[PDB]
Amino acid sequence: SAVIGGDNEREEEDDDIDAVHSFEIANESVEVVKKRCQEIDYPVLEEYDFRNDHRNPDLDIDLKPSTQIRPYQEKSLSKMFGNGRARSGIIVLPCGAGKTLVGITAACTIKKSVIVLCTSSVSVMQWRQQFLQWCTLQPENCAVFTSDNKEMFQTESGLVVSTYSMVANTRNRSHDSQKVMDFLTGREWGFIILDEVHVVPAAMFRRVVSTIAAHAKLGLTATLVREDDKIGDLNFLIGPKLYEA
DNA sequence: AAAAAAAAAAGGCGCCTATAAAAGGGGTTTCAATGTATCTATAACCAGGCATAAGTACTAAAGGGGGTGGGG
Repeated sequence: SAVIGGDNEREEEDDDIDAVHSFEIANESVEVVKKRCQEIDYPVLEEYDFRNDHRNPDLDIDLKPSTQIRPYQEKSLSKMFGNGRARSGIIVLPCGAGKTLVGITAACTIKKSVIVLCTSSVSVMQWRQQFLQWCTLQPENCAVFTSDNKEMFQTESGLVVSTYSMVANTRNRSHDSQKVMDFLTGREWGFIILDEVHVVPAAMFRRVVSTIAAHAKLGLTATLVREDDKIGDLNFLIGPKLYEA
């Protein structure tokens, strides 16, 4: 019959298509970590029919802010555009560079429910303000999902902003990872933005990505490489540096 | 009994009241509205005392990752 997919606890069950992913011996079903949901894009451009039981995106309005981009910023964005993950991957730029502008552009371009993963709450507030262009921070179009408050909303530069996570009963999206597709989490959001992606390689934080169906992934950072060389894992989950300056 | 001083009283003198009508000047004495220093009720002033709200630093906690040294 028609192809179908569904999300189960940070994994994607698959039916009617052997080609798309990998088969599970234990239970005859194609199963994959949530991160490899993107192969579904194969059906998209193709306009191949499938049923998407897996993704539960928060409803997202088609954003149309106007974001001006200097030339280098456009170049990086375009590199990112090629795969929006393999090509998006991570963008490395100096602090002055205006990576956030690129992020904003991707969010506008993508216009899907988005999750931003940041280290601190302050950065979260900062991002939240920028998100205002799509709809002001006061606007519903922006939300914050953390221990303090849990709001699950759509698109923006990232409609949802959350932190990497901490250790506690309640924490950031890492804790939440099964619950809602983010850079961190399960099946709510299509785009995952990692501000300061270098943090992501933490053994725990990395799960945020794996557990995520979110096809598009962007990591922003001044310095990609880690002393630990943990940075290597990013390519699979997030992507490798498609652009650097 | 007498002389003496002190007292009340008389008679006389002068001026007052009410009557009258009608030509120019200067006097003192009392009373009018419009103002200083001091008073009143008001309005407004400081400094000092107590209660509520905002910001502080403080201690307070738990959660973890990474690197170096020692032992097998």
